[PDB]
Amino acid sequence: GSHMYPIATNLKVSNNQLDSYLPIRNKNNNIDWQIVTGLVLSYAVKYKIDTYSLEQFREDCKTHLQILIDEPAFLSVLERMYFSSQDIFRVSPLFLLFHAQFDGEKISAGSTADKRLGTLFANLMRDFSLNNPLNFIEKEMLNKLNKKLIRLGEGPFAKEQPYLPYLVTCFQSDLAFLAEHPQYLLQELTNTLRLYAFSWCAQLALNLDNWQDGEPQSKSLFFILDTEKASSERDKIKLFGYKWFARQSEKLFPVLSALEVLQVKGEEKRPLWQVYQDCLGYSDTSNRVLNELNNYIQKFISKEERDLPERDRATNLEDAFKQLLSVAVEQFQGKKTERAAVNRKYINELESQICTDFIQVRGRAGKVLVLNQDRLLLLTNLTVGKNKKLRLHELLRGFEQRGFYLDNQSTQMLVAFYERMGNVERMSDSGDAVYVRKTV
Ligand code: NA
Repeated sequence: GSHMYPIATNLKVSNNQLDSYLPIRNKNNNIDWQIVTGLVLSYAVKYKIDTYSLEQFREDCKTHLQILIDEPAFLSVLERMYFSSQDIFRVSPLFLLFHAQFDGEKISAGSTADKRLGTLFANLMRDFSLNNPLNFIEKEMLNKLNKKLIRLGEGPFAKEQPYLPYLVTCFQSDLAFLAEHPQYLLQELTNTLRLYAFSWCAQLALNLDNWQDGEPQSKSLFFILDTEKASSERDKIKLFGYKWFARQSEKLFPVLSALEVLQVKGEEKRPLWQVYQDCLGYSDTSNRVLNELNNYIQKFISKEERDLPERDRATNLEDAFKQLLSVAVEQFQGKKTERAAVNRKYINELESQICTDFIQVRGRAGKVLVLNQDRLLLLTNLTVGKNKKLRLHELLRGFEQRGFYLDNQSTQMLVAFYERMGNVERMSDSGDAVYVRKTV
């Protein structure tokens, strides 16, 4: 197939590190979600604002308008019309750019976690653009704003080939839908990002082991509505819920840091399933790749290095990768070790900063994955989207595409929730299907 050598030309047995894909590290995960939101919009429209506050824009806008008019009554009214900043934001979500202040090419106030999340979403937005999301006063305000907007250029984020292409499609549809509804964009863009950040990390964890199968698809992760007791014995929740997520989450840092070893310098990063595929299609008569991996693995498990059980070299590429991923995990076994502590911090950070209110306690049943009512409404609106109406099964398939699965019982409770919310065709007529519409 190819003749591009598929992995790093020099494979160092080094300290575990990742520079890609996961948006959290073992510490320093203080996230400014409004900055992240500003960064996302900036990358969507290819503009930024440089060291210039919304406070100052507001003042400059008043001033700008009284240069054009200067009627004492008029000033007093615009003062009142735009005293509340929500009324500036409502004119255009371009105003969210003020949250992501740049200083030259640098993100002025972001933590490095903000930049990491910015990077996740920029790689869900490859080859994606928003057309800028109006009465006569508002148009003058956007005219003043356009004078402040600086072109983004390539921007500050790293390029990473999409690990989960199915979330890309969904994310881009959802951003496009929000852009058509600017008032709803303001209410929900940020929550949409928290939702995607979680689902992306969960779906990643659940697809790590599927590196043999090429391009991944949505994996069954089951959530209850936060309103449910979860007292009866539900198989899907037990087998494919929190405990499945938690088991697979334990491999994020191990597997992704190993993948980091293979990544070719001076090239866009790519996911493990792409790297494997590239290794299979590379025609090397001399088995260069297989030999390099075996050398690395054998050096990895050596006593001077990680000190792991001896094993015969891999005779093929499939078995070489499995070996790489075993040892990648094996080094974190034994609760006592220092590396097992690092992996634990990864889990706690993930659960604290990314999984907020996706997890709850349910008595003796321990932790449980939940969808709270806000997220449920957000999903409903995103999924119905540009449609007037979806059949219930159509809706659930949308939810599933985005990483959210529901058993039959949760689906009953969902429909009941929609009756109260008044966005379902259910008991009030006799129809061919259950139809769900947007609440917005
Ligand atoms: Na009915």
